[PDB]
Amino acid sequence: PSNHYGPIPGIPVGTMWRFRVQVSESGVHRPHVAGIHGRSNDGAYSLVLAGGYEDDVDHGNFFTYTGSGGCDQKLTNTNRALALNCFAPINDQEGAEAKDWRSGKPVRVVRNVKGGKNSKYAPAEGNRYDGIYKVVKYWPEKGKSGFLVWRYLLRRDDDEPGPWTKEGKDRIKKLGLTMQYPEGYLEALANAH
Ligand SMILES: O=C(CCCCCCC(=O)Nc1c[nH]c(=O)[nH]c1=O)NO
Repeated sequence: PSNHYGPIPGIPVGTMWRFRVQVSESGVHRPHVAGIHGRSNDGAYSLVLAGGYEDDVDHGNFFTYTGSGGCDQKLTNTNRALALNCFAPINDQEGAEAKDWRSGKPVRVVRNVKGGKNSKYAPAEGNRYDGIYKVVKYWPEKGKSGFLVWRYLLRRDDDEPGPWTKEGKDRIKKLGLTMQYPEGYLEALANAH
């Protein structure tokens, strides 16, 4: 259903879609605009990396991430959902750290092209599912705007190899994974002259 944790059965690491709407219908990331999917009384099930905040670093197996809202950010809505994934008691004043971070709730992570400029791992086209990550720690700090922002550190915890790795490339080749286009899209662009 909508609140399903973990990988979508039948959708392996390395699957690519050209548009966010295809990512929504696959179930990997259900919101078609919002960069994160979750519930404040539950966890976060998926998020997309598409640039956003320049202080975020993306290094493949680990990356930093900045929350949403709002003025100061609050540990509400999806900010709390992502925090609740961290294997630590929720703390909206100083953040928390999971000593046993692999026991936290999984997050499906897709990256989008517009994150390209401060991430060498963003795909050149469309969206790519990169596997399960886990919330290592989260903390509040003063952002570039001068207000408060909630930051997160996540790390990869997936049985399938990262798609950029040699072994992940072999799986993409062996599975036949290719850029998915909506039916008729390429045909409509070519007849438009
Ligand atoms: O870069 C990667 C992929 C390869 C890391 C896999 C094994 C290394 C590791 O297990 N080290 C750990 C250190 N400290 C912890 O607390 N827990 C750990 O599990 N990370 O996802």
